[PDB]
Amino acid sequence: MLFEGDKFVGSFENAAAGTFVLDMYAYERLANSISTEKLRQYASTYNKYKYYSGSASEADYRLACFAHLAKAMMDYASNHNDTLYTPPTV
Repeated sequence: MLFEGDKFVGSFENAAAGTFVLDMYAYERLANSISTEKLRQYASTYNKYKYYSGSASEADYRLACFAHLAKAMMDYASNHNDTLYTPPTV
Protein backbone atom coordinates (compact mmCIF):
# COMPACT_ATOMS: atom_id res chain seq x y z
CA MET A 1 0.00 0.00 0.00
CA LEU A 2 0.87 3.72 0.18
CA PHE A 3 1.85 4.26 3.82
CA GLU A 4 3.41 2.18 6.62
CA GLY A 5 2.39 4.34 9.55
CA ASP A 6 3.54 7.92 9.00
CA LYS A 7 5.95 6.85 6.23
CA PHE A 8 5.27 7.00 2.49
CA VAL A 9 6.25 3.67 0.94
CA GLY A 10 4.26 3.64 -2.31
CA SER A 11 5.61 2.89 -5.76
CA PHE A 12 4.99 5.19 -8.73
CA GLU A 13 2.37 2.98 -10.29
CA ASN A 14 0.47 2.52 -7.02
CA ALA A 15 0.81 6.10 -5.81
CA ALA A 16 -0.40 7.71 -9.03
CA ALA A 17 -3.94 6.62 -8.19
CA GLY A 18 -3.67 7.82 -4.57
CA THR A 19 -3.36 10.95 -2.44
CA PHE A 20 -0.17 11.99 -0.67
CA VAL A 21 2.04 14.99 0.03
CA LEU A 22 4.89 15.11 -2.51
CA ASP A 23 7.89 16.15 -0.38
CA MET A 24 11.50 15.13 -0.86
CA TYR A 25 11.10 11.75 0.91
CA ALA A 26 8.09 10.77 -1.17
CA TYR A 27 9.95 11.90 -4.28
CA GLU A 28 12.97 9.77 -3.41
CA ARG A 29 10.73 6.72 -2.99
CA LEU A 30 8.78 7.32 -6.21
CA ALA A 31 11.84 8.08 -8.37
CA ASN A 32 13.54 4.87 -7.28
CA SER A 33 10.52 2.79 -8.36
CA ILE A 34 10.39 3.84 -12.04
CA SER A 35 12.97 4.48 -14.73
CA THR A 36 13.79 8.00 -15.86
CA GLU A 37 12.85 6.85 -19.36
CA LYS A 38 9.37 5.70 -18.35
CA LEU A 39 8.85 8.82 -16.22
CA ARG A 40 9.55 11.08 -19.20
CA GLN A 41 7.24 9.04 -21.41
CA TYR A 42 4.33 9.47 -19.01
CA ALA A 43 5.19 13.13 -18.45
CA SER A 44 5.02 13.75 -22.21
CA THR A 45 1.35 12.71 -22.20
CA TYR A 46 0.31 15.28 -19.57
CA ASN A 47 -1.03 17.84 -22.07
CA LYS A 48 -3.31 15.10 -23.39
CA TYR A 49 -4.53 14.06 -19.94
CA LYS A 50 -4.50 17.46 -18.19
CA TYR A 51 -8.29 17.92 -18.08
CA TYR A 52 -9.15 14.20 -17.86
CA SER A 53 -12.34 13.51 -15.89
CA GLY A 54 -13.29 10.00 -17.13
CA SER A 55 -14.16 7.64 -14.24
CA ALA A 56 -11.71 5.39 -12.31
CA SER A 57 -13.36 2.51 -14.16
CA GLU A 58 -12.21 3.87 -17.57
CA ALA A 59 -9.28 1.92 -19.12
CA ASP A 60 -7.24 5.11 -19.72
CA TYR A 61 -7.43 5.87 -16.05
CA ARG A 62 -3.89 4.60 -15.15
CA LEU A 63 -2.57 6.49 -18.14
CA ALA A 64 -4.15 9.71 -16.91
CA CYS A 65 -2.94 9.06 -13.35
CA PHE A 66 0.58 8.27 -14.59
CA ALA A 67 0.69 11.48 -16.61
CA HIS A 68 -0.43 13.58 -13.67
CA LEU A 69 2.02 12.09 -11.17
CA ALA A 70 4.90 12.29 -13.64
CA LYS A 71 4.16 15.97 -14.23
CA ALA A 72 3.98 16.54 -10.47
CA MET A 73 7.38 14.91 -10.16
CA MET A 74 8.92 16.93 -12.97
CA ASP A 75 7.62 20.05 -11.21
CA TYR A 76 9.03 19.10 -7.78
CA ALA A 77 12.43 18.35 -9.29
CA SER A 78 12.52 21.97 -10.56
CA ASN A 79 10.99 23.89 -7.62
CA HIS A 80 11.35 21.59 -4.60
CA ASN A 81 8.00 22.91 -3.30
CA ASP A 82 6.14 20.32 -1.23
CA THR A 83 2.65 19.99 -2.61
CA LEU A 84 -0.40 17.77 -2.30
CA TYR A 85 -0.79 15.25 -5.10
CA THR A 86 -4.36 14.16 -5.89
CA PRO A 87 -5.27 11.90 -8.85
CA PRO A 88 -7.11 13.09 -11.99
CA THR A 89 -10.47 14.25 -10.60
CA VAL A 90 -13.29 12.01 -11.81
